[PDB]
Amino acid sequence: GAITLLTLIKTAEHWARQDIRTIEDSKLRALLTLCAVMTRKFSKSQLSLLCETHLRREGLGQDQAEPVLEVYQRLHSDKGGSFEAALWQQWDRQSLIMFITAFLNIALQLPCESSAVVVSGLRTLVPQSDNE
Amino acid sequence: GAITLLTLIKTAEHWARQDIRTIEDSKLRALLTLCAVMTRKFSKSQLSLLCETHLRREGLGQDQAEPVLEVYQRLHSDKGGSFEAALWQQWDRQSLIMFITAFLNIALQLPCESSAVVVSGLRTLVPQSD
Repeated sequence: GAITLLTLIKTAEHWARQDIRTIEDSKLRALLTLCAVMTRKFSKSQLSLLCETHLRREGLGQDQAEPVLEVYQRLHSDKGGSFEAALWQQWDRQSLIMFITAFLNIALQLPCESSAVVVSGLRTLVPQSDNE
Repeated sequence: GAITLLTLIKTAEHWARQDIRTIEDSKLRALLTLCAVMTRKFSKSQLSLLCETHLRREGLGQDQAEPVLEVYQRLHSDKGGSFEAALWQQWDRQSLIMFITAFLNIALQLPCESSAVVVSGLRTLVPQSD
């Protein structure tokens, strides 16, 4: 079946709940692609909030702000898989695993568009949910 | 609360099924924003397929390929709402309504990424469905 937007979301939600510490290299490489693709489903103006949420979840200090943010920025602007393939080659397994698990567990809760889009009418379109 | 990726999907799915022909201007303007935002959830390499699927659903001939593709390309590359606002100003209500309804009814069925991503391992991650 087609890899639709919804299929991506369902894939991210499944893997956010897995312990991927010993997953085979082929699957970990594919999860890096999933994180790259999903980062590009955020508008560029949300990347700073992605980074700050990532830092807070992982208990990182402001020391790690610039590095984490550059990773999200360079995934967002990547072309031809260039930066993605460099991260695979240049990061150790543990860092990649921790970054992937953090991202997948925050990516589905954070707003994916910024305020200029959200506050100018789009919220009047959002349909009713449970409980609610 | 947050306008997450899933919330965007649920909003598109809801409005794809509505008859929007007499919706108030404020909602039609917001649906145009939704279409622009959602176009940017496709990779640039999928825009040609979005255009061709649009043409087939609407019964348009190959004449309208270039204009439909330019619309998708210029929404995809838009900054600061510039092209989006020009579409609102320069298109008649009927054309906008038809384009919005066509897009929302094809966007949730088409692949959002191209082959270089899909065929090199991502498919092995997709979880089981009903």
